[PDB]
Amino acid sequence: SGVEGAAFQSRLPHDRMTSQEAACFPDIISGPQQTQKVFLFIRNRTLQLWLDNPKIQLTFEATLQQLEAPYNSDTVLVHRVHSYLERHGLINFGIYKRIKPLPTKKTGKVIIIGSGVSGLAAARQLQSFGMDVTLLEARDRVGGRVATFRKGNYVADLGAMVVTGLGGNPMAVVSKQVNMELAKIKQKCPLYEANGQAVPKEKDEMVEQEFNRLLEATSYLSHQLDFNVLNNKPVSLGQALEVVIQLQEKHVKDEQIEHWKKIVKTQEELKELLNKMVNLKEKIKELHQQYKEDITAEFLVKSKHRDLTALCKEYDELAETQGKLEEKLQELEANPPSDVYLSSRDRQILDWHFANLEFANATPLSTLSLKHWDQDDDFEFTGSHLTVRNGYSCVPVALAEGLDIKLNTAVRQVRYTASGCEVIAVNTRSTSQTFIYKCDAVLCTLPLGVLKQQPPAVQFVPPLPEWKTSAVQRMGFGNLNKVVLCFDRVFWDPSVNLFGHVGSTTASRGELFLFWNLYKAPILLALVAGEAAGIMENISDDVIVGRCLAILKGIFGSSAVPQPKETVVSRWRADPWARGSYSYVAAGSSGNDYDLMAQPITPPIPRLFFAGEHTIRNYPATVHGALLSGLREAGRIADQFLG
Ligand SMILES: Cc1cc2c(cc1C)N(C(=O)CCc1ccccc1)c1c([nH]c(=O)[nH]c1=O)N2C[C@H](O)[C@H](O)[C@H](O)COP(=O)(O)OP(=O)(O)OC[C@H]1O[C@@H](n2cnc3c(N)ncnc32)[C@H](O)[C@@H]1O
Repeated sequence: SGVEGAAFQSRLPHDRMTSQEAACFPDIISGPQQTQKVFLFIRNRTLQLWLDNPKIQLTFEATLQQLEAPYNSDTVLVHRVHSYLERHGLINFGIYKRIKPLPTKKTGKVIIIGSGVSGLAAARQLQSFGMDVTLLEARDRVGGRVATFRKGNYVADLGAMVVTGLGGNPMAVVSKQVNMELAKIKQKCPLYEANGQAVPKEKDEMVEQEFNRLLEATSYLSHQLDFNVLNNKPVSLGQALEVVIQLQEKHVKDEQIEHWKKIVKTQEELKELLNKMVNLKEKIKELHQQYKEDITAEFLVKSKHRDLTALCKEYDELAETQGKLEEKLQELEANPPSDVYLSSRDRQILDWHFANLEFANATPLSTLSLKHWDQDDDFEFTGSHLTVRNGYSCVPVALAEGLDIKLNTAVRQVRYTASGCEVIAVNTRSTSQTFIYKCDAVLCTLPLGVLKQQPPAVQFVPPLPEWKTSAVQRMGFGNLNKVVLCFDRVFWDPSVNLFGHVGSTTASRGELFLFWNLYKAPILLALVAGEAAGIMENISDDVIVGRCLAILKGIFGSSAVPQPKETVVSRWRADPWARGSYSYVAAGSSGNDYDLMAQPITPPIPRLFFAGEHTIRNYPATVHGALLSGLREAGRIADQFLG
């Protein structure tokens, strides 16, 4: 299944047309189904040709010459399919050698705001389409939220660092194009408690099992019993989790109650039984006395005998139905149900798993939409997640090649009229001098964090619509930070990619809870997630680093941990060019807000466009999502201005 694989790698069903293809090829969709079969084959085959060699441009001509008969005879259809694929960035995207050098005459002018992955991806596309494009970037470097620290042989990512599975991932293509080294993340992640001692394999698995069950329960509660609203307020994942925990505690307490009652019932039956036995002893004494007096005794002794014995066919008979209780009793007082749902130490380990979830969503669980937080799960790529051994920055740096990028240029105003656009920016090195760039269209890749800024960092004239600002307000924008510790010696286990630090309290569960071992040099990356992320930004590097070494010394022993030669600490929330790490579906929002974020603003025809991780519903908060949003917008714009 080569062509079938190509469709999959392109996130398309290999045996049916998509709604997009239906719209652009209505004559094929509403026509002979045999022609559709031909369409899909041409499409899947063209993708395969591109994917088999993503370093060279795939021309219409080369596609035609490589298609087998009878396909290579339907010249017009092939061109229609090749043009569509190229326009929408499914082929000839990223970085590749052009065999068809760009035309000197550039049509249309578009200003891209932001030189991150989405802006860069869109820039390259628009340029290859022959448009005049200039990127305005506030920072003194490209990449935005993909940021790599490089000094000597030290390499460490302060922004994105993980690639999520290559099957269907556009980054699989870009990876090949820029020669970026990826390493699969080894699963083993040992956990250490606050005292530094390792958590036994048993408990680790037990608690992780509960975590999974707890999450599965919130999903049931949400997508079955429709428990998504309470007191007119939307329910958060954090909220639901604490409720499911309470129920577990209730159940445990109920089984404890029932058990104690079995004990008390058995204890009462015994006491009462012992009491009638004591009276039967007193009744037997009444006989082992009296019984022995006269001459008719040959009949009086017989009588007193078959009488005193019958009272033993009664007594030791009770001692029998007594041993069946002392047995039942001791059996119960030896097999008590769980005393608690989670021991104090168990709850701390569970909180480590919640912190891990707060890391992934870049936000405290109490802010996540119970119903939509995993809204995009159905789009995950297949395969092991990987890490970028040589620094993720190699991607935006390569994507910037040949582009007209203006660094240290912060945009402050965006004007858009029915007949043109004006973008006003200022030199960040001398806020005195401003710049005024005229253009036909503006592509805004500003982070959701900057769009939410109050007072606004950049002004829109006219101001953005209410349906856009409302969506910007509902959507969540998280935070996550890292501390880079550069040593001259490796004191950790080189075979382990990650290990966790279990915090003491629920509130600080995200503080330096996870350490990563990913590079050539002796470097460790520690994460600060959830509530701890924003708070820790208020601590100086020295103090935060010291707390790290304290954790590390507790695990590997002091004297084993030398002072770091180099350290880097990120503060994404305080970073004015980001104001956070990435978006998350907030309680009260939904995946639709991502679609609303993608919508262009048009007074008589589309003028203001949007790209970025926050504008792509099926791939939010990721580098590939940023990439795809950029490819998407370049297509929408070329369609408007080039036809
Ligand atoms: C901050 C951050 C972000 C990410 C991560 C860690 C951290 C600390 N990584 C993770 O820990 C996540 C892992 C993860 C695994 C699986 C799924 C999801 C996540 C991570 C991860 N994503 C991922 O796939 N794998 C990852 O490993 N992210 C998120 C991505 O970095 C992010 O979604 C993506 O880079 C967004 O790119 P965009 O182009 O949408 O935004 P940005 O790069 O910020 O570009 C905007 C530009 O605008 C510029 N700018 C601003 N204001 C102005 C102005 N006024 N004028 C002119 N220019 C301006 C600003 O400086 C930027 O250069």
